[PDB]
Amino acid sequence: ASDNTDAIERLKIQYGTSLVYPQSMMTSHVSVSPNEQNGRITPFNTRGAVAMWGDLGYELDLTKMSDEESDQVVKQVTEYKKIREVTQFGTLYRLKASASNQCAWMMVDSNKNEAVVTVVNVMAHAQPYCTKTKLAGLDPDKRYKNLETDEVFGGDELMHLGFYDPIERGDFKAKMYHFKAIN
Amino acid sequence: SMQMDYVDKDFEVITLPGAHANERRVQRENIGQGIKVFSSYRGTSSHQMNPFMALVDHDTNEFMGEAYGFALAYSGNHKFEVERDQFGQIHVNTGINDYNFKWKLNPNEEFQTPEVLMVYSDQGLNKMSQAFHSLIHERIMRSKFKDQIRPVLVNNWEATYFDFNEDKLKTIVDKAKKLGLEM
Amino acid sequence: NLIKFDDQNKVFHLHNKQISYLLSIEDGGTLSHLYFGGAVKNYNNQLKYPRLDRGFSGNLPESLDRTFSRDSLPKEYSSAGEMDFHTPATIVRNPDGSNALFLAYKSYKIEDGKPDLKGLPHSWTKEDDEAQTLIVTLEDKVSKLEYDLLYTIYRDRPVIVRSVQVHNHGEEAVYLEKVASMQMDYVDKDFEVITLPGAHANERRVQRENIGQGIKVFSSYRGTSSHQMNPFMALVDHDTNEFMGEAYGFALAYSGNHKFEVERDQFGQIHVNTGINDYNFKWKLNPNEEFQTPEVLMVYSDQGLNKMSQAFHSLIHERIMRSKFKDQIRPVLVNNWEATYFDFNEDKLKTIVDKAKKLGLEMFVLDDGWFGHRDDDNSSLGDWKVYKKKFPNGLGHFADYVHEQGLKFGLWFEPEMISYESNLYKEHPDYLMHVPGRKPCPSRNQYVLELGRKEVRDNIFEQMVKILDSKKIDYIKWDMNRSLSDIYESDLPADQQGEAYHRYVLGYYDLLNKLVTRYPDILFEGCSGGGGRFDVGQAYYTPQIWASDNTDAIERLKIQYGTSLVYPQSMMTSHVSVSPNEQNGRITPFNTRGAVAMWGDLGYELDLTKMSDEESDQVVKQVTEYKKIREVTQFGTLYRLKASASNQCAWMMVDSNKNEAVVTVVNVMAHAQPYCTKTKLAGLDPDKRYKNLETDEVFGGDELMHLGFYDPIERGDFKAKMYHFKAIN
Amino acid sequence: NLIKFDDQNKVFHLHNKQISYLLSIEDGGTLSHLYFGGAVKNYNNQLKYPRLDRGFSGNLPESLDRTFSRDSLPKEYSSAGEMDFHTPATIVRNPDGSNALFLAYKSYKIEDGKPDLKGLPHSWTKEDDEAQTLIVTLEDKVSKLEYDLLYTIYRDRPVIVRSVQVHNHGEEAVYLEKVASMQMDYVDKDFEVITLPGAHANERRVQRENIGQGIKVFSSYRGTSSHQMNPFMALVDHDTNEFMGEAYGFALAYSGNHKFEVERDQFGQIHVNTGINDYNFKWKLNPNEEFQTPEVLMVYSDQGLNKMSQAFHSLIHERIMRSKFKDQIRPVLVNNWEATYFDFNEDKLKTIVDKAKKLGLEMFVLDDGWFGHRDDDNSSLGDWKVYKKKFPNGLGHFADYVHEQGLKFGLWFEPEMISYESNLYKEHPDYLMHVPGRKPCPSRNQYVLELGRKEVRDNIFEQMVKILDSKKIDYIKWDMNRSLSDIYESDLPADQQGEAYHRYVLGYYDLLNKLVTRYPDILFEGCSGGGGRFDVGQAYYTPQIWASDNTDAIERLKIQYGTSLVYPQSMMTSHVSVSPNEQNGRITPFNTRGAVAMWGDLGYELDLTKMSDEESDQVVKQVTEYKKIREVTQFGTLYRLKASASNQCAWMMVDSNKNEAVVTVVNVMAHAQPYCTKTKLAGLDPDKRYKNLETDEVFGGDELMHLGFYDPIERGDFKAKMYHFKAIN
Ligand SMILES: [Pt+2]
Ligand SMILES: [Pt+2]
Ligand SMILES: [Pt+2]
Ligand SMILES: [Pt+2]
Ligand SMILES: [Pt+2]
Ligand SMILES: [Pt+2]
Ligand SMILES: [Pt+2]
Ligand SMILES: [Pt+2]
Ligand SMILES: [Pt+2]
Ligand SMILES: [Pt+2]
Ligand SMILES: [Pt+2]
Ligand SMILES: [Pt+2]
Ligand SMILES: [Pt+2]
Ligand SMILES: [Pt+2]
Ligand SMILES: [Pt+2]
Ligand SMILES: [Pt+2]
Ligand SMILES: [Pt+2]
Ligand SMILES: [Pt+2]
Ligand SMILES: [Pt+2]
Ligand SMILES: [Pt+2]
Ligand SMILES: [Pt+2]
Ligand SMILES: [Pt+2]
Ligand SMILES: [Pt+2]
Repeated sequence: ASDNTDAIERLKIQYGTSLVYPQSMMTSHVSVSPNEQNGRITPFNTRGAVAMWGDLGYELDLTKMSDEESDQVVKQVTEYKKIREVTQFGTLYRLKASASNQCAWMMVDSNKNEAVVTVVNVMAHAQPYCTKTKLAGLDPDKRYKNLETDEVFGGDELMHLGFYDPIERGDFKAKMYHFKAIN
Repeated sequence: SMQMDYVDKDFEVITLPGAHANERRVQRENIGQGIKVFSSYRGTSSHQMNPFMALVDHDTNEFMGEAYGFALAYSGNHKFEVERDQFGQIHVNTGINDYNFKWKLNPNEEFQTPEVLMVYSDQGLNKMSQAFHSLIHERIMRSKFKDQIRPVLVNNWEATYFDFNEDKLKTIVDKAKKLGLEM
Repeated sequence: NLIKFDDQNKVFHLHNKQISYLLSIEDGGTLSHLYFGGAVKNYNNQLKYPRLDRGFSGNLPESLDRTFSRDSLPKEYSSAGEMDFHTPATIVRNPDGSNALFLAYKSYKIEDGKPDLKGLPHSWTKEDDEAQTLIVTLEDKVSKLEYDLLYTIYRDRPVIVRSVQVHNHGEEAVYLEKVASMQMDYVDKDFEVITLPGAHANERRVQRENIGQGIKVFSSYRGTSSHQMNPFMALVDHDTNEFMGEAYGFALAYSGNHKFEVERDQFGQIHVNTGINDYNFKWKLNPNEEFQTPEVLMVYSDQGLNKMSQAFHSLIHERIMRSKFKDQIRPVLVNNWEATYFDFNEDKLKTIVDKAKKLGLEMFVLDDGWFGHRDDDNSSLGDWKVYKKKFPNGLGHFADYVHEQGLKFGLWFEPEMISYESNLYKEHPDYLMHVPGRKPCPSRNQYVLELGRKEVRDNIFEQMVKILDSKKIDYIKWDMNRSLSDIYESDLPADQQGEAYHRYVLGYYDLLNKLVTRYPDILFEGCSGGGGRFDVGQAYYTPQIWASDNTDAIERLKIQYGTSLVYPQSMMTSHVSVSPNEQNGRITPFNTRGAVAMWGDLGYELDLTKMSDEESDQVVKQVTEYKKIREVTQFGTLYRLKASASNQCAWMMVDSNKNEAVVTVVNVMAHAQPYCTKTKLAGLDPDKRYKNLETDEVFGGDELMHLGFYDPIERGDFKAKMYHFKAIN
Repeated sequence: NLIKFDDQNKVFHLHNKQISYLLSIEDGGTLSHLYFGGAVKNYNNQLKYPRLDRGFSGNLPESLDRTFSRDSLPKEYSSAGEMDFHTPATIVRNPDGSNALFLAYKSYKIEDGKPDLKGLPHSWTKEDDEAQTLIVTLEDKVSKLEYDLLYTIYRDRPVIVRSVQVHNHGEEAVYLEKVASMQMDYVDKDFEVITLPGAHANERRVQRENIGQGIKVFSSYRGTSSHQMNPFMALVDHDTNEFMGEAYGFALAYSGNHKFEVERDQFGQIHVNTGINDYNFKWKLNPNEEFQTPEVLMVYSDQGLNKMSQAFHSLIHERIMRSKFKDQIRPVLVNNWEATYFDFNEDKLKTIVDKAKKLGLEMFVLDDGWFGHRDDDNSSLGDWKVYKKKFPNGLGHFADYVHEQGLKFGLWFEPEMISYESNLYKEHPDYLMHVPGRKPCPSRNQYVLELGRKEVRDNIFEQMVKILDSKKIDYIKWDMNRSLSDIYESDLPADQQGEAYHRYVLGYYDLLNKLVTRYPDILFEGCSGGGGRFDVGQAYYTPQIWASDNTDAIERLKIQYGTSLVYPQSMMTSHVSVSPNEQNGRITPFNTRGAVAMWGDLGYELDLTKMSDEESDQVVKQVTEYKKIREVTQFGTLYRLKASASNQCAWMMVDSNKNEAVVTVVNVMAHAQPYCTKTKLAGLDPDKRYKNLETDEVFGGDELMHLGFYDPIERGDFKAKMYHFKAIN
């Protein structure tokens, strides 16, 4: 998609790219920090999450990685392998554009049984406004389990009430959600 | 490849300008009397202006409102022209850029233009993008891999640049295997 | 099953197939607002407000938990003295001189239907099964006050209705310096705000603003809902228009002083209050007494302003207006005001009546100047006896004549007012509202009556009964031509003078309710130098209102456009008037004055007498074609199509079965090199086929809505065209 | 001779070389606003308000002329009860219970200089000849109240200062329910309005809005001027910016509840009130008493916001600030708060003192935690005696140590506050502001003192004097860490509880004035959880104020930018803090934190003893360089060049001779593919030649202002660059 592999600048690039092109058609790699192209310092988790929008790769010297990072990779990859059928090939919905201070998107499988959501916060403030993220592409009448929390919400809930984004300190943070329809 | 003329439409136009390491930011403008030109002379479709354009209502967003999408199926010089004329009418051409273009058509020969994909959405940009995504993925892409999960790969470029040889790479291969990478 | 309480999570849920309203009981019994919008089947705590220690946002009494604060929480209500620094919903003055009130959740009840509001207009139910009302009770354990918060939801409307009732259960009196009808707090919403400001002869333009940090106030201190700012407000998404997007409408059912407050705070939250203006408001609530606020109508739309408006139209018309005339077609009338002013007599009237009958007009309204010695606006208000010089044989004689010609008869009154030069002021000087010892300010050289007092109200009521009891008046135009400036009620203790504004309105409601109740077969039309009192509370009594003294076709476009944002079109009257316009001097085609006056209930305000046979015929042609469409134009679903600012204003009405549509398209300025424009319709059935009754061509509803049709190119300014579509078989 | 009265047309004209302010006496002795802006030599009645009969705009008592109306006239002031429906400058409550007031011109005086305001901060003069005050008196003949409106114009400033004094010349008491310091009415002006909203750790972002019909309110109920809305407002043309276009600035010299009201009315006119907030304000004015309002500083700029800000900066610094330190270079100090919080004792501090000396710092300020038994923020407020366990040899021992190391010594107090866990509360529980019978609301787990009571103030004053009389304390940081929530003054009668808010501010000002006058050699730095009380009033007492608890380099950019809108940079303090930043987690270059902190009065707030050699020498460098430029940075004419939304924030200072300029440019976000940017300068002499002291290259003032220079392209977020130019010969 771009020689620019900064997590943050990639947000707008991948966002615009998604305007026309399916996400399976763009590739995104977790690169080093500070970023080689612009010098930005970003969380490893953020680089991962942004790079899971496209086809995930790694472009950095795996042998010069810290144990902390080696296992970060092992985690990212292992989790990506669980969700990539939905992230790579699901109906894509853009939720928030980076100018809002958040960029958020999500993928839903063809049956509306599975959805993967990502929310990225750009700038932090000493005194943050509360934000909600609302979803799209779900079935109003199905019931979805947050696989992390085990709590369950109707598709109508997730589309109308949405949920509070967790308030975190620090620039460039990401959070990811995986919902699955139950019986 | 096509021309389209609207009467009594107050559109804004969305394109995807950018640069190297800075591709495809969404841009959205008013359409004034005169000709707005989005194009490339670079012999490629280019970093600086993607061969795509959308016409939307002033109130259209990601979830609501009408949008016309135009995508040129061509990887060389393109020219998108958007003209509001003396009578308020909006006139749109798209095709191979005419800059240093002059094709000798001899008797009994033919000339085929690239085609342009036109998409109409009645409910926002997401829906529009989604029809491009579907058409591209299902009726344009011919790769046998198009419906296959893409491998989680490691590319050595930002890792070692030219500074590498075989043994250096093998060690990266070994770290890759341990991390769960596929390519 | 419209309203549920979850005693486990302490969440109240009002919902039907359209809307959901969610509120909860937070820490320290604080009533929190969770959500209002599209319906959801369930709630699972996801909107629980985030806990964060926010600098200078203080905490519950005795609490050690700094992460929870009534200054940051989104709430259903608020008061002074609770550690909250938004503009509070309610402010109470205690005997010790403090303004402290701390309301905590006490209990709730869920009832069928909705309770009546004493002394006040309100929406209602026909069948109890059609609505439920949640009443949450908050209390202050110390002063022992109890606030009842009412929430009504109808089964089939996207409407929540709110009001407040305050109860003093203590040993001593307390003063209410402010009690809002509702508060609503939003989180993470970026809204624009729509209001309808104006002036006399210039009512209710649509204004749309961004909301910045601070407090935006829209209000009236005039003692009336007013020409300057209608008691309406909507919060909308930046992208919302007539046809798409979120919109929240708020309509206060009150005719006095209102205050809408929209506040974005330090945390980007949006705080909204609405109720009686607290300007010079101070209600003495004695032990064991109660205070009921006017109610507010809340509409949620998920598809643009037209839909919002229509829900308001339907509610007002079906569940508020009580007039037996509300479902009945309104007479094409002629009013002698602009036509002759005070210049008239029983025999010149008869000539107007005669011309009216010939033009097919259905009613004749007699305007100002028939009573007292009313030869101009400098005397006689308060003397509601026939002016014999002008009706030698008495008014009943003249009314009989009108009825002979086959026309209904209408009469103008201004019962709230009094002139220095009147028999009333000579007999009862103290009936005139002033501050004892201060010369009151005149307005149109008249003054206001102390309607707060029963004896004043009784006097007017009996004068009017003397006129009306023989049932020769079929119609009353109740006018009101000045604001209140000298605020006092002479029979009240000094410490109750803060009750004068609200008492005036209550007294106005009492008197008006009496007359309307006593003469149910009289068509009441409200008036206040135009639409100076055009509100939902007025609808309850009078089914139609004179929209504006401005009768210019072109300026009525935005006045009527704006009015239709809240009020059904059958509630606004519009009259074909003379050109050049009396108010602004504009020159307009007679057909255009017609077309614009057919949006409201058609009438005429021009000297039928001095009229050529040549244009008399245009009037016959207008009246005739109006009788053809008026069932649809008056009561069909209304869709605004284009606003004046576009250089075109367009609107249409569609009947309930979507078989008939009437469309009007008015062009404002002509251009030497004009752009082609198209008009597309709305509210049709995609699968029906409609015949244009003028050309006989037939089009599908899908065609009429997607494709539209070209507006004909015409030379000249201020031009109109009408369309009539009927579904075929 | 700056003030003239033309007794022919009844017009007052205040003028100098820069500005004219015209007001007139209109029909019914109505004080009318004509004009404020660029100076004009004469006036010839060309702004007499047009007469027109406007519907529902009533007229003067006893008047027959309907074309004149206090409801449409642009005025210098207004009250409830005069047939005006704008929001009134003043509302009075009379014994009869009414809110009637009808002010009419009575008399005027002209004095040299300007009067001191009793109990209040205010602008003043050194020489009488530098100002004239016009005082116009208006009277209600019935209530016998007299309103004095003061207007002061300085000979050499684009400023008018207004305030009000109310006199009760009657027999009975009256209540002032609202009294604004000024009202200003514009005709045919399309303004936008700029204010400085914010929150704790997020003060004073610039905000700029359209003005719609209705009332926009910027205010505070917190008992302080507040974090959330600074008491300042500016009206500008749509096209006005930092360098061009007209701007009206309004700054209220008051540190309590303020209310700024901005109303566009039904006739397009813009109506502005400013003064003490009227929320729970009700002042009992007995016979023969007077009431003085704070004054408001009005500035007119014909050429952009910088020029406007510059006139505020000059006036505040030269004719408001009284500190003997106001013209003295401020010390480069280290404050231990973010360094150690409460976790410290004497020896820990001494080591910080030692590191300070080595780094070139000039002052050590001991922050919260040194007193009572203050181990955290849950106790001890009110106990202003040293905490033995931490300073076993007393506080003077430690102060002696700081002085022996060559540093000045500073000390933190929070004189207004009390904890439940204190000896003060155990000995005088009634000193705690609350409404008797109600548990008061905690904030940061503390409560407010009843500062309206002399005996309360005396107690704190005597406590602090014990400590300060040693003269070992060279500097005081006066903090104040919560808003007022429970409004009561236990010594006032019930009917006087509406005086609590304002009395508190009077008490505050009185206590502060006492201390500041008694210790003229102590540098006082104001603070209120950061910039929670950052106003022109405060400036009169404390020559510098801690701008914000937010010490992130990046967020401080917008905070300091907005602050600079009104306040001189020497009046705000900025400290280099740790990274990641304690308040928001942002990671910033050390150099960037320095550069941003050199905009205000430079300090350090981080554990100097835990610094890396790399950083120790960074500090040594910063301090050494700051000491070279601080005369220009602290006291030069300030010019803002770029606002952070551009992705750069840039500013600069120029000395009074235009011989020396210090410029700073900060880039927020980095991009892989950067656009080239130029920075152009301001405030230089076009004809002088300036040397870049870093590069030794020389450029004309014209060059630097017109060509500017390229900003260097750097990778990485949050970078700063600094320039120092000096005129050569
Ligand atoms: Pt993830
Ligand atoms: Pt930000
Ligand atoms: Pt949805
Ligand atoms: Pt939905
Ligand atoms: Pt839904
Ligand atoms: Pt839609
Ligand atoms: Pt739409
Ligand atoms: Pt929905
Ligand atoms: Pt929408
Ligand atoms: Pt035009
Ligand atoms: Pt339709
Ligand atoms: Pt349709
Ligand atoms: Pt359709
Ligand atoms: Pt017609
Ligand atoms: Pt000038
Ligand atoms: Pt200029
Ligand atoms: Pt200008
Ligand atoms: Pt520097
Ligand atoms: Pt950027
Ligand atoms: Pt940023
Ligand atoms: Pt310059
Ligand atoms: Pt210059
Ligand atoms: Pt120049």
